[PDB]
Amino acid sequence: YDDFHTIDWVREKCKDRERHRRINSKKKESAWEMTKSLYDAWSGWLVVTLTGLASGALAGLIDIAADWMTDLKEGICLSALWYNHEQCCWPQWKTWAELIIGQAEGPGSYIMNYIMYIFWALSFAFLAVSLVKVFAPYACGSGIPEIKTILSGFIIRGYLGKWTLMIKTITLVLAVASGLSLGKEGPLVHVACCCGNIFSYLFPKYSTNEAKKREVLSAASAAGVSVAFGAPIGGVLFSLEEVSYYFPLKTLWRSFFAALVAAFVLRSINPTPWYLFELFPFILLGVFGGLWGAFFIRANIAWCRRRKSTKFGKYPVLEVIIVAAITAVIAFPNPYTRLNTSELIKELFTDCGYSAIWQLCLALIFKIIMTVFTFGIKVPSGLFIPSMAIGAIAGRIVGIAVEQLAYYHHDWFIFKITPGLYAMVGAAACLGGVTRMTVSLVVIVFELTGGLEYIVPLMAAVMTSKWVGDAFGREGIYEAHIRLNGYPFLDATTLAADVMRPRSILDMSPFTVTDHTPMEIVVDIFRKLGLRQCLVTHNGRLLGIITKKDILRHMA
Amino acid sequence: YDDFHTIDWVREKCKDRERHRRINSKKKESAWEMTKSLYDAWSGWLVVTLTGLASGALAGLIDIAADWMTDLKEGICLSALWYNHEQCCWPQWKTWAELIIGQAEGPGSYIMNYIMYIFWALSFAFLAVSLVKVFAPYACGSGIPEIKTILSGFIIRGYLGKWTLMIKTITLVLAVASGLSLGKEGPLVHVACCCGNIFSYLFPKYSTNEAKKREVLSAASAAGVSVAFGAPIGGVLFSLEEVSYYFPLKTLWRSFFAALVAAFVLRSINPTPWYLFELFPFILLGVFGGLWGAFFIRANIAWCRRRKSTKFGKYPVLEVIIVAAITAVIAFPNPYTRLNTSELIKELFTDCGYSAIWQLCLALIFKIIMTVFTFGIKVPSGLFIPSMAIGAIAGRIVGIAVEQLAYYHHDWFIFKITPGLYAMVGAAACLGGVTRMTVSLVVIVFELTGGLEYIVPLMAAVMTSKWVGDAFGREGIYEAHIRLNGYPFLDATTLAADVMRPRSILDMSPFTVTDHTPMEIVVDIFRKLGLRQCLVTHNGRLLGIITKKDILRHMA
Ligand SMILES: [Cl-]
Ligand SMILES: [Cl-]
Ligand SMILES: [Cl-]
Ligand SMILES: [Cl-]
Ligand SMILES: [Cl-]
Ligand SMILES: [Cl-]
Repeated sequence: YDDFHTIDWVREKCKDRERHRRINSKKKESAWEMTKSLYDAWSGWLVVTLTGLASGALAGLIDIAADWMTDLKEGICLSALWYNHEQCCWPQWKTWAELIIGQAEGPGSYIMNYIMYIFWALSFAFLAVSLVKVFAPYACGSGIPEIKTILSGFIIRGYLGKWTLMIKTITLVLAVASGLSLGKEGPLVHVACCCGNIFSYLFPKYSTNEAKKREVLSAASAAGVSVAFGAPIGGVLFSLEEVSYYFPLKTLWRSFFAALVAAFVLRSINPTPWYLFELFPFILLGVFGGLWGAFFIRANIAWCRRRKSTKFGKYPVLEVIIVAAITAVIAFPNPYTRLNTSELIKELFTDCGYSAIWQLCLALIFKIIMTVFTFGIKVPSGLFIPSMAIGAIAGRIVGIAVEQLAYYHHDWFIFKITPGLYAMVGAAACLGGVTRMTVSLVVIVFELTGGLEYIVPLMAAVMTSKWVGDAFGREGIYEAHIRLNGYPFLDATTLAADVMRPRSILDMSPFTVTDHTPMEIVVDIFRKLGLRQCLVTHNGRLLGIITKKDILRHMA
Repeated sequence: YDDFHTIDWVREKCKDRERHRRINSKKKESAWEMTKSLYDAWSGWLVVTLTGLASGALAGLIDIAADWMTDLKEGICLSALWYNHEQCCWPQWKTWAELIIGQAEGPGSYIMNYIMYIFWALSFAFLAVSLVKVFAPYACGSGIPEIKTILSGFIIRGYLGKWTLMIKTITLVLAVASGLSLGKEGPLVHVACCCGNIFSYLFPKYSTNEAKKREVLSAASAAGVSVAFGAPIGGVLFSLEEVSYYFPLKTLWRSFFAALVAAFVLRSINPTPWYLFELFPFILLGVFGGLWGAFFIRANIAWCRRRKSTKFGKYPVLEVIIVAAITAVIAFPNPYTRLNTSELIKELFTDCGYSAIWQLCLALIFKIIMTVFTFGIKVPSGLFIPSMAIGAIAGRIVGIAVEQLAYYHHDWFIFKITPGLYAMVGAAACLGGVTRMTVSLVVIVFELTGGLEYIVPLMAAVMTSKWVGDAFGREGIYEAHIRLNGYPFLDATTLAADVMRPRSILDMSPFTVTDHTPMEIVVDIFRKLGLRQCLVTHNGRLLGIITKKDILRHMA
């Protein structure tokens, strides 16, 4: 296959079985051959394990460097120059103003801090876009859409290579620390799959074949979601639901091992009940979640579809610099948009132990705008953590509203409340209303805290979010960005006449369909079997051909 | 399709989609039609839920009645005639000897108790076999093999009906209380699937089609395993791994809801760390588990294959009576085989707070013999709980051996121990060495207690058990009993020439395969697409045919 060509799944199976026959022919001869056979099976298993280990280590390293640089934005701890703001306190911390001006508070100190924050955001974003564009342009974007296309038989050559992995890790640290409204969670699905591909080359079962490396990539997507959220079961379900549609009963256990290994290695790397009357707020958040998703999926796509039909497409670096400058300028004054979005999530998910509503509302509006304008620019811009932050801010605003309403009106028969729970519900609602996921997401949240008492709220909000978000288009953000890039991804009354062109190497087993066959049956054949091209005959006459491209063109 | 014919999966899909088209044609017209569409989707969901509820209620009711009758074997509590031995103590309890003879201990009292125990075992077993043979012969056996064949497109008409369900429930209570070395766990997979089928008839989406009820049966098998072990995730995995091989991403969430609902309703119905040096014992149990399975699968099958080639086949009732008489005669004297096997498991899994080894060894030998001779006779004989009891007795024997060895030799550098953990490990090893399951089983055990500290022992023992049991034949007990009954179950170098016969209703879309096609490709096409018969052409000539029967004969 040449680049950007979908794979003939049947031939992948045939060559796999031919290698099985070759190996098994000599397997029984000598003890070394049985050792080699066990070695091949355990080689599949070490591919899963190495993917898990590397994904965990890279997720941990990205987390550490992202935190350090995000805090470097606004100060430096003179004691040790390798601790962040919340690490050398564990006077010691001196922001840039007193480092230069010498004083703590005052108009001059504030202006100096503001300028330094803007400059550091600009410099980090500029480095991110520079490195990605110059060294590995395949490192931009969340990277899950093309992974779903790759697992669906597509070839993008350098999309999961060494250079894409290196530049995505570096520029994902830099883009997280630049303050852009993006994440390092989906990008970690892409980085986990980059590890999966890079390790598949080690062993001959997967380096030679394309079906087997698609299995390994399923496992790697599971591991990536695990490290992204720290939810091994959640990562397995995320691979199951969104990133793949081929699970031959094995690339579930292998996904689970990858996810568990990655979560454990991530952990190593570190140098109150709700009342029934709250479901109405919880469901409310769900609806908001849905709307968000819907809005986003339209708006963002429009923007991306506009970036390909105007000057922007030729100006990536200027775009990233401008977005980073606007983000930094409008983010600093507000003490909630200044914080790392992950730090804002940790702050908004926790319980306390009018200004808050105003500042949270401003944070919400700013994040909603800047994620629409951010997701897509040429930096490793994930989409889990800013969707969670938008949802969490909305949830906490609703929780504070409930607190005030109950306190001022507790005489109501309804009440006769932990805002952290509202933040969790809103985050799950807004994360499932975009990506259009139902259960994997709820499971990720359940393992994100472990409490079983929040399954009803989370399930209710996530389901409502998906139901409301589907009313504006069934396809999610990661599939609506395939239908935009026009990849040949076959989504999982007409005949074969309507979709047939024309209007030692001889493949001796071409699967044929009669012209009178329903089209839906041919689509089903391609989906279940993954055929690349099927002849269409009339009474056994070499009459026409159908290819995935033809089916897709009919779909479009 | 007539009885005992496998289904053409493609036509099932086609009729399903035709019903979708018909419904959607009128769906948008009036609000009632949209309500009907939502009603159809939620009808699939209420089928899952009703299956879960009925399975939970029947599992609870079977548990209650089985316990009461098992204790009725050996006494009666005069205060209330609806409590068991361990329920009216919660002088009150008078065994048959003091009820009739009037005295408690003495040769006469013991003989009277022994005779009463034997007589009650005989009467319960005789009722079990009588009812099954006279009213519903489809109620015998574990019932999972034919369920795996049914989910694989087979028709057995009355195998999942009202009469099979009623008689399996009644005779499963009676066969559990008769002391036969059998269970009510696998039988509960069959009873859950009987509920699934009986409820599929309620709604028109599933009553009309065969693919859709196969999905419902997947969900029902999940619910049945849930009630059997009280492990909803374990039940979902058991359906995933053993009872089905079609999971279109939906009959996972539906399986999970069925399993959760059934476990919860079952709950409603109720009127120490291990040291590293123990893995060597744990793995040892695993090996034993494996061997057991292997032995059993051969031995039992031989017996079953002998029951079909001798007088036995014409004498079911005499066989059940004789087996029950021998079981009762040899079980009473020993205080461990006298107890309900579930009670023996609850006792062998718990910690204390030379006679024991001898009596546990006698229990083990007796159970190993009587389950080989029992599984198969015409009573609802499950195979989970006696395999677990054999494994638990072996595990506890090993745990006691470890206790004695360490106590008498603690000076050994190895030690410088909870037998309940050994019982758990042995039960899991012996249950996975028979059924050849790896992860579903470990997950069931993990949820059977909830402790995470026992995942390494259980995983090690179960994996070793499967590896050792596969060395004597890959097929498990529930598939080796399909290859005995010869059902057309397509298990998930030659051409189509080698396996082709001869050596408004016109189906207009027959899927041809060229004579030069590899056989493996045709088998794969049948498996992934579930075709019933495929033409085979030479240069588009109506040359020969292949049917599932032909492929199966080829393997046979
Ligand atoms: Cl992307
Ligand atoms: Cl993210
Ligand atoms: Cl993402
Ligand atoms: Cl059976
Ligand atoms: Cl059982
Ligand atoms: Cl069973």
